[PDB]
Amino acid sequence: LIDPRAIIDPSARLAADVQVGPWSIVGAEVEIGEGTVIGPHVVLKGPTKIGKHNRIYQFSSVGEDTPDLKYKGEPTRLVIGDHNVIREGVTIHRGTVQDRAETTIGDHNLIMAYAHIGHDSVIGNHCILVNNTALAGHVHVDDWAILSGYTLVHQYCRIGAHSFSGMGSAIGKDVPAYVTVFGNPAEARSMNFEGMRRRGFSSEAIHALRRAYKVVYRQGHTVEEALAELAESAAQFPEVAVFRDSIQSATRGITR
Amino acid sequence: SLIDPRAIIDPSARLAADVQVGPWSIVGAEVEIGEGTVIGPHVVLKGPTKIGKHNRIYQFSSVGEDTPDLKYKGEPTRLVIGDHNVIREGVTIHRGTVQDRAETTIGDHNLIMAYAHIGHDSVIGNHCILVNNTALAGHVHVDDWAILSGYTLVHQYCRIGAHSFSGMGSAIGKDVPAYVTVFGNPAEARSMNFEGMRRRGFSSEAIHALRRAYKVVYRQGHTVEEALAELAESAAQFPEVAVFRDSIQSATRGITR
Amino acid sequence: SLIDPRAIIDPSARLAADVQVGPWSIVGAEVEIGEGTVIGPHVVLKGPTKIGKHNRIYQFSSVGEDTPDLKYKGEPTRLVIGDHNVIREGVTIHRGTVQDRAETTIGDHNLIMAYAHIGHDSVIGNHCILVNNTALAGHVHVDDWAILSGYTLVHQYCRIGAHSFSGMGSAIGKDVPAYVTVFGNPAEARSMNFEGMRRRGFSSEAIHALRRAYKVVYRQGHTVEEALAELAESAAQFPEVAVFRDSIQSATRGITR
Ligand SMILES: O=C(Nc1cccc(-c2nnn[nH]2)c1)c1ccc2[nH]cc(Br)c2c1
Ligand SMILES: O=C(Nc1cccc(-c2nnn[nH]2)c1)c1ccc2[nH]cc(Br)c2c1
Ligand SMILES: O=C(Nc1cccc(-c2nnn[nH]2)c1)c1ccc2[nH]cc(Br)c2c1
Ligand SMILES: O=C(Nc1cccc(-c2nnn[nH]2)c1)c1ccc2[nH]cc(Br)c2c1
Repeated sequence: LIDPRAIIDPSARLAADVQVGPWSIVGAEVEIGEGTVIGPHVVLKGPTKIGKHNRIYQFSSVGEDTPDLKYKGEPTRLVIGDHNVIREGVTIHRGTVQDRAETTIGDHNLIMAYAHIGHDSVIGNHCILVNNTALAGHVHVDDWAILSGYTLVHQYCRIGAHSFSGMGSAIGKDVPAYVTVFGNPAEARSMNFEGMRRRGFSSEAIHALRRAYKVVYRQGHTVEEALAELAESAAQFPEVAVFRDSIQSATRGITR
Repeated sequence: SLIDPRAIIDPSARLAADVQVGPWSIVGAEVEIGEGTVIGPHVVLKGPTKIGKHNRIYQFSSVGEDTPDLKYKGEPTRLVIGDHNVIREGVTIHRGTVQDRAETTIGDHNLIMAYAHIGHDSVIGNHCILVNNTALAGHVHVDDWAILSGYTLVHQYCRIGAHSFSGMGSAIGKDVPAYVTVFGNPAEARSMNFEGMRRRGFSSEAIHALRRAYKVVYRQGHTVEEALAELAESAAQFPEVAVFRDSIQSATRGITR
Repeated sequence: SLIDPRAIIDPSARLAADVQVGPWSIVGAEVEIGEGTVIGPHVVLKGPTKIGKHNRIYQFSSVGEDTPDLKYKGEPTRLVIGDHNVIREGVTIHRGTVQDRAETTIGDHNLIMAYAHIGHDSVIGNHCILVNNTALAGHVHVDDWAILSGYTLVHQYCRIGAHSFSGMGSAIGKDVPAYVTVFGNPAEARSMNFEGMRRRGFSSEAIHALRRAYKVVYRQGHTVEEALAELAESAAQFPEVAVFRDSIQSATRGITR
């Protein structure tokens, strides 16, 4: 299962069932969980934890140091959950002590070829990062978010649950939950109604969220005005609280 | 020896005369490689895949991987590559899907530059140039002599017409007619590839007729049906204009405007 | 030992005594590596290439390949890289073409991040940062301390001035004067890199003179030649203004506006 042309550092820790292809490097302090398949020509560096039933494709560099000059070799980590697919040539950097010293990925994420997950980024669950998507650093991607091909995300930006970025988008401000954004610079267009139907949202939840978008984007309310107007919608629908919570946590302004 | 002993050749792989395979390359099951093809070092070939003659594939390329667009792959789905193609460093080419074509198809004399992506069920003709990090999302048709400049992004099902040209960083969401130049995100028509026509040995007559054809379609408020009617006479005189007319006719989902 | 036994070292290669080469790396014929340099695993070095001292080259980089540019027909051309450079994952650097000076040149203390592309005949100075997926198409000159943010695209023959800055996703088709800040596709001139200038310790007087010089070129309706003639005075007083003036005077592709 561990190909004999692979290099497994002695301090690495591999569960039963783990496969490692030829000419891959499982570096010092790299933990891998049961059912995970490392392809050929993968470089893993630690300290890193990889969970269960993950698949990591050739030419990926998972757990290197950020080249960002504000990192100076301090002990920082990367954690990856379960049932993720990391495709060809993905780069994933460990955290920096200036934040939480950890880069974090949840479960059931699909990270397509040549995607870049910068230091200190947090990815939730059931996210899709399409080819060459780049998180510059300290980027938070909530559950079910889809970033289309060559989406560039600026440092510290929050990408909301069920949000969608069009291909070649450049995101400089928080994207609220459910919002669809396009272009360079990114601008809000609508709500991810497909994402909501994928979730089996009641038709009352979807109408509540359709109206919630109007209150924030199409009624000339300021962010403060919107948040108060949404309070009752948010009380009634957990799905609208996700939206309101995402705008409330947007300390530096939302994508318009 | 032409086959480096550090490469992994599957027993079902078929290598023709004068094929070279560099060290640490994988030639997987049902991969066929034609006469005089050079596989670089650190290349992953996955099948079922048919590669023709006098191709060159550079290091860190993943040729014939399954699309990650489906959670559960269909099999068998094919990749077909013709002759005299250059595939540069880190290029990804995905096989077809059982739902659509079941084949990703590349013709002859194409240049696919570093880190370009050719998505499942795409079709590339002959003499095309995909510059660095060009991405064909899926079911993209690129006709003969098209040039896509660096970091050109193409949406699913879009047709890139013969002799067309995309500018650097273009995001293409609708068909590009033959000969048309497009720029920006989202892509906008600007003119025709007059430079390319001259390098192809197009008559000044053909080039003048194609200039007029551009104005008929884009500049004169015609419906497409009206544009097709207005172009019929010029298309019958010039095969070069027929290629333009046919790219407009075949564009069911609209053209880049 | 410092050379991994799984690395390929061409017998013509010249390595200083403390050079490290990781496993499954290639040091090709006529590649020279200076003292203190670390080559990671899975690196492809092709020559004729000279690499200086205390460099670091990461996995999956292709350093010294021929350009795929059709104008290159296999002529003997070179790559020269200086000292204290960092080349991150998957970087591509191509040798020169005889049509220019048969050399691609990189100075010292440069940071070239993952999947950056340095095209044939490019000249990079000292203390430059090319962020992820920056692509220099060919014959691009990047002068000292320039910062090109992520996915910056540079057209052939463009010059990037000293202490200039590009925003993420910039598409530069025209020359960027020294100190100027550009953004967008196509790239737009916004301001000067005042945070760069202050971090580097430029004087308040030089920063004020550069602030006024920006107005002269961009905001007084002067033609390039009229602005150069108006810059004459301040350029004689402040070396920094002369660097600015010179970058406008040396422009081949017009200046980013
Ligand atoms: O972009 C993709 N799908 C998609 C589906 C619906 C709307 C949009 C939309 N609208 N505006 N910009 N992108 C986009 C897509 C899917 C799979 C891919 N694989 C590689 C690439 Br590049 C890619 C791109
Ligand atoms: O739901 C998707 N796209 C979506 C959803 C809502 C509005 C729009 C919209 N609006 N204007 N243009 N595109 C688009 C979707 C689903 C599965 C996918 N797999 C890969 C990709 Br990219 C993707 C995208
Ligand atoms: O940009 C390229 N060619 C080209 C030629 C003529 C007009 C234009 C145009 N005009 N406006 N936007 N792009 C573009 C080009 C050629 C070779 C290359 N190799 C690597 C890269 Br990135 C690259 C880019
Ligand atoms: O672009 C980056 N940083 C940056 C810093 C300051 C201003 C701007 C700016 N402002 N407006 N447009 N771009 C941008 C950056 C830094 C590190 C990275 N690592 C991977 C990627 Br992609 C990346 C991108």
